[PDB]
Amino acid sequence: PVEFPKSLRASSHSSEGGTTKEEDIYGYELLYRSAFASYIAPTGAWNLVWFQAADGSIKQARWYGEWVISTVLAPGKALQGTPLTALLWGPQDTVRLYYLSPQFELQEWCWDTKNGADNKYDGALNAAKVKVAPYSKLGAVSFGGANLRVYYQGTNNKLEEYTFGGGQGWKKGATLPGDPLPGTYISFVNRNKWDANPPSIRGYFQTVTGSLAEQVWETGGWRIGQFVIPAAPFLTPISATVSPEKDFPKIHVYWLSVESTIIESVNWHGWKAPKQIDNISVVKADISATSFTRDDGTVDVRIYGTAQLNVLFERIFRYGVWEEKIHSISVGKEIPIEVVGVAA
Amino acid sequence: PVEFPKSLRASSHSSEGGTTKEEDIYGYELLYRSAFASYIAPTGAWNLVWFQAADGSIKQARWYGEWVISTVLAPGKALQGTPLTALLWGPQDTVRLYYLSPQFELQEWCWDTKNGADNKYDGALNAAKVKVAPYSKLGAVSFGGANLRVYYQGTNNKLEEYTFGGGQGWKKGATLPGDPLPGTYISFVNRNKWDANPPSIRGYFQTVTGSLAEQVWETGGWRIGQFVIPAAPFLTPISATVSPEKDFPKIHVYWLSVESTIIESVNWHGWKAPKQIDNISVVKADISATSFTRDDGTVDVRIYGTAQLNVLFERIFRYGVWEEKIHSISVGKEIPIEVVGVAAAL
Ligand SMILES: CO[C@@H]1O[C@@H](C)[C@@H](O)[C@@H](O)[C@@H]1O
Ligand SMILES: CO[C@@H]1O[C@@H](C)[C@@H](O)[C@@H](O)[C@@H]1O
Ligand SMILES: CO[C@@H]1O[C@@H](C)[C@@H](O)[C@@H](O)[C@@H]1O
Ligand SMILES: CO[C@@H]1O[C@@H](C)[C@@H](O)[C@@H](O)[C@@H]1O
Ligand SMILES: CO[C@@H]1O[C@@H](C)[C@@H](O)[C@@H](O)[C@@H]1O
Ligand SMILES: CO[C@@H]1O[C@@H](C)[C@@H](O)[C@@H](O)[C@@H]1O
Repeated sequence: PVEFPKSLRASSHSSEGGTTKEEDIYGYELLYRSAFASYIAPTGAWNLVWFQAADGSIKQARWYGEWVISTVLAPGKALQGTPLTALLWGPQDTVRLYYLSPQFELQEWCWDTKNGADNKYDGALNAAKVKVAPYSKLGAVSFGGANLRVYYQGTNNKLEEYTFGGGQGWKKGATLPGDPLPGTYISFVNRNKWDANPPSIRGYFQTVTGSLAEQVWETGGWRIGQFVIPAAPFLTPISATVSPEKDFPKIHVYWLSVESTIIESVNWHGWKAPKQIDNISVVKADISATSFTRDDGTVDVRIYGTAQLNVLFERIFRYGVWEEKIHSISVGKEIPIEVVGVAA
Repeated sequence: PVEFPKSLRASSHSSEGGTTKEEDIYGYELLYRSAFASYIAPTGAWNLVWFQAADGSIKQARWYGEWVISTVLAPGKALQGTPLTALLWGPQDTVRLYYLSPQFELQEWCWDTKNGADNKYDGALNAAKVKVAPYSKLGAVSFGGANLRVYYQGTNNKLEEYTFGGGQGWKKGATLPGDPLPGTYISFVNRNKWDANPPSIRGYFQTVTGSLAEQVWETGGWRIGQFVIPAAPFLTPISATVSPEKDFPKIHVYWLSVESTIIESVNWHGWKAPKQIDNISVVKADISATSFTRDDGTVDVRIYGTAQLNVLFERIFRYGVWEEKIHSISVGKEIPIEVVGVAAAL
């Protein structure tokens, strides 16, 4: 068997006090510690997830009655271990996926379906040849339709912005305040509606002290926000999502604890105390959260990431509860392995 | 501060029962979880270590009175996150470094220094365009001078061999027995002297059950060896090295515990019980061990890898003891970060 810390739970079927003996799955055609991007349709009618396969291609999992896997970027287009982040607007007929080339330049994949089209192509961002820090992660928001903002870590480790819209093409945007940890995960959201202008932007990242911090944009410029977590694991994965709950934006910020369990902090008329959403230890690796608002004004959340041993998980917050059944999305060949809990 | 499990020790200055509050170093120009290759000179006169920088280049650290850092492969030569393994013979004037291209093909870097040379160049292996499983690790041994064997994981997850020597060029070699874990770390050693023929080859890897296992080559062919660890962490780093102790090959095999502490098994007139060499938790990431025999008959060991938070460590076994001073080799810009030991999630 493989050995696992006895005090941690590897799966939903692990014993209540930790792992004793169980079977878990190794999906070896998923890149170990793959990045993830995702977007659930604002209607909730379908789901999109993107990930990196072991062969380096970027693939897509789409749920529409059932999960279907496809390849969107051939092997060689993306850095091995590229970050990923996605945009969806129109309200839901135009998709952009951002990633890094093997030369650490920002890249954009475009999928247009407006008016029955089905066009997939390399976006104009590629031609700006924007070199980033080689360990940079990626965030992005959209507003007013096709006004786009891409967030990255520059070669001097500051967080940087690239902008698109209003006929200007891609141009360098703001240099953000704060002192980001080199290689920090980053996640940016827009609290205002996809077709609204101006946006209301929040980004989440880890500072050089290890704390978690917040970027704020409102009319008037960029500011460091009130969201402060004094200590977090080194290079903890971070992902945030926002959707209106009872007509007010509900920000969900997720990161990993020292036990590699998912911690959630909610902003909705103020910040709520952080809370562990479940006590199952995921693989310390990228997570991706997305959300939508139902007809009665409640907000659903999905989180994608890597579970033991190398499985694409989907955690579901629906009708006000985290579902104890954690879904898995098969992306290729798999082998089952016995896992035994071992103490120090 | 950054949070670290309270029951683990992040460095040698951590408190005795685990981490309380301390300062640690993040070297951010070292690729996080870099691969490592290494070789100490058989005379012990100098050390070589290879690693991947954050920008994807492959760099070398060379100790000869002091550490000197150089770049040996420019950005774009290697897969980001490439495995690394090195050979040294002549007894110590010919170096080869194996890595993967961004297209998952075996690549070879050559450094020849015999007779005053300083020649660095791409090897003939590159032109063979050998495609490997994209998560393949790499091992290698040499014998009879320039007879070379490179070990990798094929697309069907079996361990495979490529051969060089005897005027034949690079050719496909054996398919090895056993059922290797996809993406297993692998480490191969030659128990016989560099100029001797036949060799005596041992390889260490992790199986689909999670156990650790051993490949054996002697005259007659390959077989599965008697070294068995029934359970180990998923995709645990593995590194082995061998050097003669009292005219008998002494194999050291290293892997990580669930606490990410380094475990050692020795083979020297039989396998000894596995034992933790120290209780400091390294980053769960590639390690590289090398060894040589002093002219008094005793075997020194060096181990390189990633320590908290991201620094290149050197652990030293010298004159029969693991030295308490665990060195760090700076490879670029660094920032100090405060680390606090934390018991629960919140
Ligand atoms: C029409 O241009 C395409 O769509 C825009 C919204 C941008 O994503 C641009 O980079 C892309 O090439
Ligand atoms: C109006 O200002 C522009 O758009 C805002 C939404 C921000 O992206 C800002 O950095 C940018 O300069
Ligand atoms: C007004 O406060 C700002 O906006 C809120 C929605 C939060 O993002 C808060 O952390 C931030 O400082
Ligand atoms: C002279 O040839 C060089 O040395 C041999 C030992 C091999 O490493 C070969 O691939 C390399 O090109
Ligand atoms: C003589 O046989 C060749 O040399 C041995 C040392 C092994 O490398 C074997 O796989 C190879 O076929
Ligand atoms: C003869 O036995 C073989 O050689 C020994 C040196 C060990 O490597 C052992 O595990 C292996 O089975």
